[PDB]
Amino acid sequence: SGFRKMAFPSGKVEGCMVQVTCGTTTLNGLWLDDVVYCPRHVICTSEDMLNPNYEDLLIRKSNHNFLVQAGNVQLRVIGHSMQNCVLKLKVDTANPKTPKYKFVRIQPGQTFSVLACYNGSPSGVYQCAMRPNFTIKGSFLNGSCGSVGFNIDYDCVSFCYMHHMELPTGVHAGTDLEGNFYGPFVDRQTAQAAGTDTTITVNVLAWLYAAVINGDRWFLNRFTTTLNDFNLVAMKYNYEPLTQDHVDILGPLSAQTGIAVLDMCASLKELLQNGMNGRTILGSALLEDEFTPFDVVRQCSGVT
Amino acid sequence: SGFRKMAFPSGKVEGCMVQVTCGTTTLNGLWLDDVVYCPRHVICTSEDMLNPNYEDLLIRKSNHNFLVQAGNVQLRVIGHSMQNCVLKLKVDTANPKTPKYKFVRIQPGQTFSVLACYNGSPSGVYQCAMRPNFTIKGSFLNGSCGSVGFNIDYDCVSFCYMHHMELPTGVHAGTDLEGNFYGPFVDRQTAQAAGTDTTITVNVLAWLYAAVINGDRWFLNRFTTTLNDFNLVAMKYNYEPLTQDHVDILGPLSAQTGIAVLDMCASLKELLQNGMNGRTILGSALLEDEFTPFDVVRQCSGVT
Ligand SMILES: Cc1ccncc1NC(=O)[C@@H]1CCOc2ccc(Cl)cc21
Ligand SMILES: Cc1ccncc1NC(=O)[C@@H]1CCOc2ccc(Cl)cc21
Repeated sequence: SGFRKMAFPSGKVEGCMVQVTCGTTTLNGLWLDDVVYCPRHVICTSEDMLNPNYEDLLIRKSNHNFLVQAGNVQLRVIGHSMQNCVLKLKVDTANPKTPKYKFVRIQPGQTFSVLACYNGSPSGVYQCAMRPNFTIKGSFLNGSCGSVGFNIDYDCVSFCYMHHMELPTGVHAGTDLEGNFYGPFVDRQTAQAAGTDTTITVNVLAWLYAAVINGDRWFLNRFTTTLNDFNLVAMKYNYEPLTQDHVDILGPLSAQTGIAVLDMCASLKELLQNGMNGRTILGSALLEDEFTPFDVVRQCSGVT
Repeated sequence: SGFRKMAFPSGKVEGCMVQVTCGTTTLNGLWLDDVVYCPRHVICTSEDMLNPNYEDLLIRKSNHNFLVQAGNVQLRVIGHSMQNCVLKLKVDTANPKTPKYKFVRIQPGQTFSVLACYNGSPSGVYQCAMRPNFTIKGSFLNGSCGSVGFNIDYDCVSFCYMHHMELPTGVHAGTDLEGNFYGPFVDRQTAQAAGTDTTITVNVLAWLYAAVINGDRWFLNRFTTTLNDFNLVAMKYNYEPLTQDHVDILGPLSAQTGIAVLDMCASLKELLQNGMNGRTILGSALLEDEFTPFDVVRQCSGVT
């Protein structure tokens, strides 16, 4: 019992973190096999960031200009290439701590752990969701660029995020490990619209199931709803419309608790329309949307 | 910018986790140097737990009855001893992944990371506080016993908690690494009073400073208070009385923000008396007490 915003154990990712320096700029890199991946803005000065021509800036750099370090290990750079907004620095040594890994592009609404790093050193780990508007609400300061997001299935680390930027609004933006930004963002110092965000309905419902499993049940009611009725309420409250695919993903939680998905939707509808009335659910005074139905199943069953 | 419930990177602790089996019972152990530490109830059956005589139960066990495994590594047990509620199994091999470590007894109100484990395998990591009543509100299922809590300062892991039990109320209880329970708890299947808990005032104030640092300022007001006046409000709302030692620990945050500690106390007083009025602070709709002033300084400065 108990339900926490749990992150994946970060050890396999800690063994991949390196410091990458180019000129006056230092950030984090991810060393997998004989390649170090890092944000391409490592080649920029603060002045360059207003409107960088990355192709031109990278042409003035050679392999020896990229200093890659992992504590007492200095890596020898034998190749460099830019792929979208990431640099791939080929090194002469394969990382002996390379875990089994994959590079994945996660969907909005999915969750992942972030290993926040500074100067190639891990500072902390936290769980977060990729918002529907493709931003993340992380905890990042200058120097955290290159810190990565990931998920772990058994012995395989699926890297899904690399940190690049903080928007003027304080929210965060980054790329997949092929350097493609999530969202409309560009890697330049310009004000950029994140766009309207919404609450991840399927995740709030998964978290309400987690609440019932762990004993928080005060929000259960004698009502039911339909997908159409619930979606009129979701519209009013800036929630993502619920689809049958979402209902389908909630199947295991509905089966375990015996609470029909649309019955749980009626509870969510009443909480949206009336608020919490000064009460809490799983230690929260708001409707939590950073737990996917898969996260709930995993945490409630103790998967390792 | 951004502020998250961040846990320490768990890698150094993952390398210490082992599975300990004794008879029909399997739980987690912590392998440091040539000793494996685990809850002494590993020697009990479910029937034994109603009123176990641990000394008698342990007398029926020999070194070869404790099966210690770390994946493909089976450890050879050459000694066993009980220290309070923990067993210390001497093994013939020192853990090659032993980090620099210390065993510490944390104070109530302090925070730490928990690496939740099952069958010797890490499942997740989360940050939590030791409640003033010496319980923790974790996320633990059967088999998570032996999972540990810790803090990290540079390269040293200070182990402060080992998980033992879930109270009938769903909250958790455990020991320091010398096997002394935090709180009045005993390791037996009996209903046990946790006692009145309180909110960690100094931590809520530290978190209000973190909010101001990250741009959430709506709660700042034109008021001030005294320690005496604030403590009358703290009493009414089941908050820990604020002392000059607490004010002293908030000094760095007061200096950084320019907001006097008693001025921040007046903001906390108004939030206690009026609530949040449907607003949020750092993504929370309640007053968060799981961040110490040290946690705020560390996260806001990116310490690794
Ligand atoms: C300061 C900070 C904090 C948290 N995360 C990231 C940062 N850093 C940035 O955003 C840097 C500095 C500012 O200008 C830009 C512009 C574009 C890009 Cl891709 C990077 C950056
Ligand atoms: C089931 C569970 C869940 C989470 N954390 C822990 C547990 N396990 C327990 O509490 C076990 C089983 C029940 O009886 C007792 C009694 C005393 C002690 Cl020390 C241990 C236990």
